[PDB]
Amino acid sequence: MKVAVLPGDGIGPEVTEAALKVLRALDEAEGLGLAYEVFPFGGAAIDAFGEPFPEPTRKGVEEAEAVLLGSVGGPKWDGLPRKIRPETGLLSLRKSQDLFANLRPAKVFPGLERLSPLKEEIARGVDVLIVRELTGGIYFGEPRGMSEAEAWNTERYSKPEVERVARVAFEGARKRRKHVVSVDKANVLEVGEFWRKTVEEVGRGYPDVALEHQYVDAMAMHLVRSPARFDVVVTGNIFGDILSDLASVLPGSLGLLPSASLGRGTPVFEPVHGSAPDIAGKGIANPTAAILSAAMMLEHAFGLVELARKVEDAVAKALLETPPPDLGGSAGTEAFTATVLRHLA
Amino acid sequence: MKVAVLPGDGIGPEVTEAALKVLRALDEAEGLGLAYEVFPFGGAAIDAFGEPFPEPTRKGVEEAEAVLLGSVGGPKWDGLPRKIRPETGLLSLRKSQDLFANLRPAKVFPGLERLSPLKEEIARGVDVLIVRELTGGIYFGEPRGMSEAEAWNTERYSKPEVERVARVAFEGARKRRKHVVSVDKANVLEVGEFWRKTVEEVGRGYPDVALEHQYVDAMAMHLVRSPARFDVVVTGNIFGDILSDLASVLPGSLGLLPSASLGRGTPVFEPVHGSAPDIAGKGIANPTAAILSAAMMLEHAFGLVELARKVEDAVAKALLETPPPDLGGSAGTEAFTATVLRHLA
Repeated sequence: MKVAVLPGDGIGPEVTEAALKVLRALDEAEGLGLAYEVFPFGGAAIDAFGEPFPEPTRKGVEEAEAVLLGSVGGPKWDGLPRKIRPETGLLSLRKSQDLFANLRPAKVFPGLERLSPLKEEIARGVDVLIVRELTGGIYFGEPRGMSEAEAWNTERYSKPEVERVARVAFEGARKRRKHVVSVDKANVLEVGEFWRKTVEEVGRGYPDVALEHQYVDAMAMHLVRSPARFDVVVTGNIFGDILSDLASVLPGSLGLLPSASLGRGTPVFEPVHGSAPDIAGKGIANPTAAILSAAMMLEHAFGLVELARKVEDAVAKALLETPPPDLGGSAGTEAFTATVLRHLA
Repeated sequence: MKVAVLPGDGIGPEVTEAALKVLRALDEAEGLGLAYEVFPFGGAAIDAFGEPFPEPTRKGVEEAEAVLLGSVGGPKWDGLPRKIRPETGLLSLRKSQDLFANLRPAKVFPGLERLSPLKEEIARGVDVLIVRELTGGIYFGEPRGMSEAEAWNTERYSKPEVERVARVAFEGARKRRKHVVSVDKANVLEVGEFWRKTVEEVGRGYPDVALEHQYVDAMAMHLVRSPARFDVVVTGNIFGDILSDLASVLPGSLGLLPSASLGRGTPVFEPVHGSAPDIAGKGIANPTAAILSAAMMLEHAFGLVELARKVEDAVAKALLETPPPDLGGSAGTEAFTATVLRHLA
């Protein structure tokens, strides 16, 4: 399995190396035939090549089977031309691979219900995967405009756009608890009804997965009242943008969440947290998100679901045994990693 | 003060009479010059006149200074032509009075943090008022359509639409903690930027109120993480629809929430709960929402803020002293009401 590693800035190199230690560990244990190469990306790239996404890196992601991203950005590059900002290189990466779906999981690990803003009774068992459509919708819809007296934006969706995001959700659900919930506003909007119709049609080719439909406003209530009753949730751009964020607060710590973007090209797996440059090089950076991105990679890029679950149970234990500083512990990056490996056998 | 009372169906007459007992009580205590008359509305109206919103009632709301609504609807009328359904009469009512703003408060009464799905630490102190634009937006935007291959809906807003809803929020904030937060998606949508610009302009005439802007997706996280730090929240139709529902789960019981619709005409105050016909006539119906709608009426329709707060503190105590059956108590409608009156002196 070929993996393109883009460490990035700040704590990127530390947390990414933590994930590689787990991957290499598994490779020796199962002979995965893991082959990887690190490439410049982000600020490091701007400083070394002048562009956040240099061509050798573009070639690297093109030839790779998966991308393990670290963290990009930093105050140092914020005051630069947009076309060359680290954030831009990130957008370019997604375009080059035609990644149309964004996977954002939110789970409350056993024993960590205390961190959730929700009552332990309700926070317990949460394990939801929000699949958000990234390319279409109101964010890119036309016509759009603004004048001194009015403003307009269009929520538009074509059948192919809905069909493809819907497919990654079903395919993604088979790997989990085989239950998908499609969110829309069908009872008021034409786009909603169209979205509902299409997903219901698409589902016919997935008899082993159960499909359910819900209105965005109702789903917002459910995520706070009974988030644990959901598995895979698929929805539009703006709807998925709101819902992903809502669900992300559930665990009570942004530092533990990974994410992935799927499409026609090479998949991208990355931790949701920033680069935290002021902590770079001290150790202490919580590698959880990075290791979980490694797990996401195994599951979605290579189908090694059982191995992904193994790494997941490993970090879960690690969090309780040697809590990272952010969870009130004192275990540095290496310390935490060691514990994870300790449970990877 | 002239009040038009529309009891409605199910528990409507019981809970509305509970609110009237409080109002009449206050009238004797402060000589408010309260004058009211009940009119048919809802199913009762269909059964007696053939239409859910008969003309004598239309004249009644036109001549009244406020409307105290009970509860409409019931399985009995669900299988009827849309034009004559109780739900329709409700829509007609809002149109006749050009009510463009919907006020939906969500508060966790002291001692009742236990019912919230949020941790007591975070549920404590919550008292938010969501002001939602009702007439414009994507729900009514054009062009809109659908074909075998595509679907589109338009989020459109004209300056006057934004200006008016914004004004009820500032005016509504002065009566509370003088802090308004305008929600939008300005960083991505033209409509967002336009909405932000207009509200910022409108705020200039309200120097005594503090204005803050927030992105809908960020606001979704805040309502779960730190809802207590907000006072008045104003936003668009679809955004307010989602946010009102999110905030409504915060208290942990739909039966305690009132609501109001403001505009050019006679204001409408009504409890959010259904008609619960299977309980009609047994007593036991929790009058909290109705009494709180009476309080909302005093505050928004007549400006008697201090009296509204008095009724609010009354029910708050009542909930702890003689909890309604829904809160695990056994106090029936009359019992609960008596306790409220007991604290209204």
